[PDB]
Amino acid sequence: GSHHHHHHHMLDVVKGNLIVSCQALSDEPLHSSFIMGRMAIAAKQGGAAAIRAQGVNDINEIKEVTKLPIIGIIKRNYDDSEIYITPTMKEVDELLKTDCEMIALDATKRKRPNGENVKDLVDAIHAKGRLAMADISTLEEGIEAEKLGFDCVSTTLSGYTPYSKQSNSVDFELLEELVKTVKIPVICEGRINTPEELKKALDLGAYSAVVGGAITRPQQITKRFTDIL
Amino acid sequence: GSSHHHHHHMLDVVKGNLIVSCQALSDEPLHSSFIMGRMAIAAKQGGAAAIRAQGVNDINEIKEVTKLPIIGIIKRNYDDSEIYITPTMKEVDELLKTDCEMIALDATKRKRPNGENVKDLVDAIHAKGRLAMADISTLEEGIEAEKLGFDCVSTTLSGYTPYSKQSNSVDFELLEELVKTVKIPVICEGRINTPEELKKALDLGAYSAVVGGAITRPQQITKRFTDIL
Ligand SMILES: [Cl-]
Ligand SMILES: [Cl-]
Ligand SMILES: [Cl-]
Ligand SMILES: [Cl-]
Repeated sequence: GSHHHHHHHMLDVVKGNLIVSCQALSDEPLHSSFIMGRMAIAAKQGGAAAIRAQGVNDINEIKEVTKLPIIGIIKRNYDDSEIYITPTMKEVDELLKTDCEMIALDATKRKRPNGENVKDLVDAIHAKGRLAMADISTLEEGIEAEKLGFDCVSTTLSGYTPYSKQSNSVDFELLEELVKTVKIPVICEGRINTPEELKKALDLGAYSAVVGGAITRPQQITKRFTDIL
Repeated sequence: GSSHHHHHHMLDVVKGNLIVSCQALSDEPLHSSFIMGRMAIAAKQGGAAAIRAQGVNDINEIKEVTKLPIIGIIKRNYDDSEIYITPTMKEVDELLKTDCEMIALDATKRKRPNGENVKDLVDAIHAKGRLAMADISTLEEGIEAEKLGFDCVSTTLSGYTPYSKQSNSVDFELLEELVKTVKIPVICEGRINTPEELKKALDLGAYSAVVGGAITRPQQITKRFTDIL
């Protein structure tokens, strides 16, 4: 196969810049592709280089209304696994029907639904010429993700697996250690609340960083205000 | 002549608590009454005690979906005044057809459209049993606001009139001077970006405070992140 060549490529475009996660799941007040599209326009207008979004409907809306590069995921619970970020080939194939340039998945050590193997997911993503991002929780998971052929790794799941560091703040140590150790881009994602934390993540050698709720979850932002009173 | 009595009253409800301003004008990405309603629900769920909102459509939606106390305004440009926050009786009457418990208006020293005066607006608001908030820019405007019978004063316009302090951060100086001089509630509003600033406003004697864009304008929030890179 062949296709025409683009001047801009996603990893180059996000380097040194901000990615904004625009997510709102069914139990959140902004659950709506319409609203996530508007959040992404806001993000774009505020200088975001790319968007991370969940679900086919939100991804398609955001692409239409912003034309930004997208990291797409589908979050889905399975009865036979603890993994929920793009757990199986079913979600990969659903995502491949969208135009998102990168697909992120859980690349933890954990058993996937139906006994599926994360290498098969990465290979399917690459077979359609897309990029794969490994959402990890530990240093060793990042190492293995590079070995598996992921295009980049993200610290998304640190603090969201039982055996990873439990914290209410950014996991900067995992960031620094991944930067000591893997060659592929390391993206800092998880609990970035302040511009100072963002700048610190980049200063520590994050290739790029993702800010989510601190921009796109007004409930969370509001609670951070009311908590100090 | 009379009405049933309520247990909860707006000034008591906001005392020591957060008020969230949920506004998106026509040139802003979240412009939509539906969206502002969803933002207000998020704010409510994050602990906001009341909402400040703009326009009859957004006020009515927010009221319907949150049942929170509302500070209502209408922003409208007139060719014969610099004032745009609830400038004339026309806007006051439009607002009085909503259920908003408090109406805020520009209470600066500036000339209003059609040569109208602030006192007449306050009196009309009080004649329908509603509360009036004075958005001011200087200590002297706040002192006059109290004299005119406003129920409370807010520092909303400090730095948004040419004769007031020009600043890109909260005007704590004006807050402190007002608290020590006027007896009615003084509300801190304007450029509150961080929980630490909110806490400081209350610690300096603010009766309550209003946070807007730092919760409900994702473009502005995003720009504060990107500005640091
Ligand atoms: Cl995520
Ligand atoms: Cl939210
Ligand atoms: Cl306002
Ligand atoms: Cl915005």
